[PDB]
Amino acid sequence: GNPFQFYLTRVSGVKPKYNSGALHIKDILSPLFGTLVSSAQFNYCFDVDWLVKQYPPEFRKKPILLVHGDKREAKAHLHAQAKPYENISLCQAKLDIAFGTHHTKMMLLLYEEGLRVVIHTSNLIHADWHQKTQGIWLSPLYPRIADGTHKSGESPTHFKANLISYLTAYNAPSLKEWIDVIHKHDLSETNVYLIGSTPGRFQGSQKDNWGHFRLKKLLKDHASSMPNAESWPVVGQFSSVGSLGADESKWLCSEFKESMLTLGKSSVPLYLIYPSVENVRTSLEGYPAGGSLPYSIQTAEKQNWLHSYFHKWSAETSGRSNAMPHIKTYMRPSPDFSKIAWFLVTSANLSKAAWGALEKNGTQLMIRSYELGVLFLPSALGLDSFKVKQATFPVPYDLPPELYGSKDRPWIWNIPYVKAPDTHGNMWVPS
Amino acid sequence: GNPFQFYLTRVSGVKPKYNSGALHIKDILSPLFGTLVSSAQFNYCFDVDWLVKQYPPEFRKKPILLVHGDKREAKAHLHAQAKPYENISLCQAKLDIAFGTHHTKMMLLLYEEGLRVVIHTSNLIHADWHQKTQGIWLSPLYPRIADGTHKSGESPTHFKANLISYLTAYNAPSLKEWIDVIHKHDLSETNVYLIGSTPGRFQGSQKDNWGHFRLKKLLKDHASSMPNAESWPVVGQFSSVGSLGADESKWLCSEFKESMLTLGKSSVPLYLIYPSVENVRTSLEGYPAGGSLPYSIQTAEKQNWLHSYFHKWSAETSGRSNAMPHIKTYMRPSPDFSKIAWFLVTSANLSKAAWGALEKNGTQLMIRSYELGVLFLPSALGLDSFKVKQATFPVPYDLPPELYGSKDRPWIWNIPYVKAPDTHGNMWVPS
DNA sequence: TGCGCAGT
DNA sequence: TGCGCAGT
Repeated sequence: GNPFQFYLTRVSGVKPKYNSGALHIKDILSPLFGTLVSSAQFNYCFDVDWLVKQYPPEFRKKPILLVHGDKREAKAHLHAQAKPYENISLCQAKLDIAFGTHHTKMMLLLYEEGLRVVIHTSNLIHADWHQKTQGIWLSPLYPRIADGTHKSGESPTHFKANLISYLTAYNAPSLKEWIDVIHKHDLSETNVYLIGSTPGRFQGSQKDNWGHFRLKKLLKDHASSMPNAESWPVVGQFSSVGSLGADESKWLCSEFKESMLTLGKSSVPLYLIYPSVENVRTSLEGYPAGGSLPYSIQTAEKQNWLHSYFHKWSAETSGRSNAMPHIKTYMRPSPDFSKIAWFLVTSANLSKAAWGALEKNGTQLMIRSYELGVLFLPSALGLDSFKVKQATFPVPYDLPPELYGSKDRPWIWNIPYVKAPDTHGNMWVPS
Repeated sequence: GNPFQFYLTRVSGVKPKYNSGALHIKDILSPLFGTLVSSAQFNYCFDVDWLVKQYPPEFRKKPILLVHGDKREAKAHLHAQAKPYENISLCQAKLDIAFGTHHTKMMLLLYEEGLRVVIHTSNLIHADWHQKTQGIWLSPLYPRIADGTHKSGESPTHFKANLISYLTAYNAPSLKEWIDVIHKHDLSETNVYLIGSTPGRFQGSQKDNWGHFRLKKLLKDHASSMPNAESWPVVGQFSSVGSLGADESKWLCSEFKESMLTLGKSSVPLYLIYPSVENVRTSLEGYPAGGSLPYSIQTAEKQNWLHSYFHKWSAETSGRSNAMPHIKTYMRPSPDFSKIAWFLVTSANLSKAAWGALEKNGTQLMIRSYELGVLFLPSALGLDSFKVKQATFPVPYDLPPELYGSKDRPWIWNIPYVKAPDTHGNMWVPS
């Protein structure tokens, strides 16, 4: 019981001092953490054979529910993958808005001794846990509420109700079982706030339930303004970039940064962290790290204005400068970067699909995707701010963020790079 | 028989030396120009009572066809206006693409002694012929082809066929009669090229039939490149402005200026002439000239980039600096403005609706509106260029065009101007 | 799939 | 009305 329960995944090919205190998926599903009865795996991509092999032998026949958003042929492929294992069910989360994804990454782990909730950033495929920087939040072991005891099991941060609303929004019968399981467990120790996105169009007070308006509300109610508030940068850090509009006022600096700079009841610097071509080239994977950084040329050339916000991936602090980011984080550092007002780890990349965007003249928040993250607020630990670990929050990358040099360019996955070979002597030719 | 047959309308309140050689509608429908049998009036707005009173008493019972594009209630109002006059029919030109207008202004004037075609810029309402600068082209009197003579009646410029294709595109039975009438007349003297727009989506070689691609083709085939071609500005001059896109490369400088700078088989300066607020304020009409310059704030604030092309209305040359422009013109002056490579007078304002814009990756030219204009090419008079009248072409405004001062702003019809009174002591409050 | 857009 | 748009 350190306060944050924030971990990185294990990286192959770094010194083992950068992997001590890091978690592989195998560690997470270990018998150490409890005697497993069943599980639910919420994700975007699955390699089903690999996933089963991550569970310990004693636990491989226990019911697994996969919660995915694939349709049609993808769906049929995933069903086919799952066919060999009788213990495995599937739940297709409904995606009624186009270009939506079931992007949330979460494990519900039901044990004989209680319940664990893991919220993280990694797809259920080998490459996502191999040589990338990913983030993980581990809930405590939530004990079961005794049969005749009447308690809510709720925390000051309202995690239990907030999780249940997130699950309730799917409308899925196989998730009813998980909702009932959460109901019977005591989640009162939880010291983080849940930030979910769910697909839809939301009006009035429901705008606050999801996406970046949910973050805004949490910050309004549970953080407080700082003297010189103006000067506390916002830092966003992500692996995919959506179509953000013709200029910054369309969404980024207008409705996204607004929500993010809220504190209690604008020239706030915005630093955006996204790997350069050069970062990808010299990575542990080389150019094929690029396959998980899907910023397409067509999107990029609409929005060249964006790339002057862009800063290098740099992670000397966690030995992970060459372990390309699939983690997404957002945070509110002080101007000197020695402390932070809050920290969010989430599945949500820098997209309107993920965070939400306003339609019909401000009356309506549209969200295409399922997302999930956890907000770390000083107030939930009786503090005003966290010191950055150089009590103190473990920021996985270096501060302050360093601006792309003038020869740098963002990684764009679907053009060739044939001038300089990568780490493994290779070029990149999408095809 | 001066070569151009290009006239301005009569302006009330200027010295009569600026109205000698100018034409009122009454002059155009005069018995002087022939003994009228019937007529067709192509236009956008009609005041039917006023129009009938423009025809001489002897000619008021002769068949008039009105060719309009009104639907629904507008249509019913125009039908009601026309009700009292048994000699008057109507033809509704089909407008299958939204935000299209039947904007063409043309009179077909059938006489006992032959046929006249008038192509011009004025709506058939009193205010359009009162104190505005408008343009008129008068065809010669085309004699009838004798019954057993076999001649085409065509000109070197292909006017007759080109007019007939324009009329044929309406698909209107009441226009069949006019097509047959044009067929029986000799139009061989015509020394101008017809430039039409008609509504639709046009592919392949049909892209060249209409709008700005029609202008491009004419310029390719019948003008020739100039030494220093690069440096001959393009001048556009209009009374309405459409939505041209988020920046200049979207249409204006990409496909519109391209068509306009074509000469035979880019840093070409583009000068756009459009009345400032100050031009409208001190006009003969004052702020109500604004009612015919319908550039709305919503369109303007999307495209502030445009307004650095904007130049004042100035017309000392024709005594018409205070007679606000409803004429539209485009032309190709030399760098010193002493001569021009060509001149176009037309109904088409600075809009994609009018000129056309490419859809589906360059394969398709979409046009919303009916338009019509006449192109004056030196080659059709055996010349290489026209000297500007200061043989020589009568440019109705001053050269070179003068840039908006830094306190000037474009006229925008639907915001208030309440700081400085106009010519008649009034303010402007749309409402 | 449904939003936002487009005249004189 | 029909075009262009929008994910990881």
